[PDB]
Amino acid sequence: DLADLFPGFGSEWINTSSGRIFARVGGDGPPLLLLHGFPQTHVMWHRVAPKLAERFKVIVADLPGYGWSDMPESDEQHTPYTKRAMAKQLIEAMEQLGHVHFALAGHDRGARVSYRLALDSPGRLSKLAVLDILPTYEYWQRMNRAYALKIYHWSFLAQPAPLPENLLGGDPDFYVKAKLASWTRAGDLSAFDPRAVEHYRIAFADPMRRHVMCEDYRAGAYADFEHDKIDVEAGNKIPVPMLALWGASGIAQSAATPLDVWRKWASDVQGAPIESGHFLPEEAPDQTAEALVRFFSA
Amino acid sequence: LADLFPGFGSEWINTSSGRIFARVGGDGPPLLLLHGFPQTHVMWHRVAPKLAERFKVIVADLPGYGWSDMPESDEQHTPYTKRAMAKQLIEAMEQLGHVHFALAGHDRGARVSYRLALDSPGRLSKLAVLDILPTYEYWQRMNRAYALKIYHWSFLAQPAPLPENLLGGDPDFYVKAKLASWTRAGDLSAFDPRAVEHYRIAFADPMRRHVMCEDYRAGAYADFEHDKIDVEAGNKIPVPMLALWGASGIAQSAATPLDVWRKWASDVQGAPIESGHFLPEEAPDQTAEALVRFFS
Repeated sequence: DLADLFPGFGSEWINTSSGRIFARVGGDGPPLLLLHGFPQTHVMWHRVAPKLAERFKVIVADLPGYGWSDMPESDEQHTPYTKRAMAKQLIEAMEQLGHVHFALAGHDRGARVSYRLALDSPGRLSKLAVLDILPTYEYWQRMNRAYALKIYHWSFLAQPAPLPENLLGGDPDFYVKAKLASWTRAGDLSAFDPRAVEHYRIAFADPMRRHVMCEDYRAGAYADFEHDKIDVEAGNKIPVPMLALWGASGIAQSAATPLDVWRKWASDVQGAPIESGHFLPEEAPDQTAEALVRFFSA
Repeated sequence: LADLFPGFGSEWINTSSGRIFARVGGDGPPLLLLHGFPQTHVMWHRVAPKLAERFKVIVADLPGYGWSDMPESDEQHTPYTKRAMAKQLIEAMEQLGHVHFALAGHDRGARVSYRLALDSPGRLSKLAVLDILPTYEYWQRMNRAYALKIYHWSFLAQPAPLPENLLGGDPDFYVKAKLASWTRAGDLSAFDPRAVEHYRIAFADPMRRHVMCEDYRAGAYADFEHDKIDVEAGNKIPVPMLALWGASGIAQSAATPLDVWRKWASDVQGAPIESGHFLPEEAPDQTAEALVRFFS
């Protein structure tokens, strides 16, 4: 009873070696892959992907393990939910469609996959936009009292299983709603289309989906940080022209000035704040869409 | 619920903020023992009888914990700040005629204890803190490693009712998880099952969990600000003090505890105990030994 929020978009179940990636696919022109983050699914793009689809073949995919994508079984190192792995799996998915070179915009966890993709396999990306993130390394390196309080869930969801899972399972609805709400500008759910919230809530209702989210966060604390650490200590920069968009009241701007940070990671980065909380494409769809269209159309 | 303090009486000590529950036994100089999170006074059940051979031992539930009353909190978590708990415990000791006493605290109770020593050092003959560094030091050393290790310092201090609602998701699991994961063994085998039942029952009460959260909210806000002012004015604890910490405890995950405490205390003695976080229960003999030696 989940709404179809991408009227006119097709649906694809893309097989990869790590499981099927679900995607809505619409538009035509150059391929643009949109990746959501937590605690969301591909439908968070539903307000901007139509605009995007006027100019691009828009592929709106659920991350590995999220939404209707399959859930690779994780391991002690949370390997399939490391951004490196997810990027490789999304690269595979895109190859299934014939897209070996594509534009990529990610938000939140999807943005982490995206900049990791761009570090690991920059030849896959024409351009990269990341929405309301700094690299995982930067969040962890900026993890002082103020920021540990702000993004407590980085520590909490990365606790060994089954601790987050057990607590999240008592009232999953509360938690997904709380995160959605608290990272918006308003502090409530009013930015979101209720039909979109239903998608998030239903995804969150599945204990396996929750586990995957924790795995994602577990990777975010461990391997993802390690991978980032290697690159930043090696001076490895993303060579792909990139856009860093962040919400003026989003999470990234709370750790540090986002463009300063990103210029350390990317040799060709432009940046813009958007008056918005974390959920740029739902809180600020027009502004987001326009920034992405302008960037990817250059 | 077992009586783990045979021969101790049980007193309800009135204060202006509510009743403090305490087991009291022994005779001789008063020694107040304060537990921490997520426990209650019975955490002292293995060490208290040895202390009671030489001291009047008051084994108190912190304000809001165990069987002590829960003062209503406020937007600043005032009653659950260590300053406010210290004040309430001083008042409770005064009700017993104890205006000058020895104090040992573990975890949250040790935070009350050193804040007590900073605020009202005339109240204390000697002080022992078990497996803590000052709250300021945990937050100042906040980084990736410590954020993951003491994630609950950020989690429990999130605004209500988020931790409350989460904790309510599986309270029996959480408290056993807290207890197990901070031990050397990594399971509950160091605890007396009857003590665990005490811990489980207190944590089963949502209002009790709320207070624990209020304590941690205090830990993140007011307690840190109070500590900062002492750091920034150079105030040191002038009370002879013993810092004990588990070789695999929380305190040493942040820094070398004795060198930390030397910054906070003029007269600090220190020793690592072969244990995780729950010194009196994992390492009852070594812990009691050190406390007796120190306080006598």
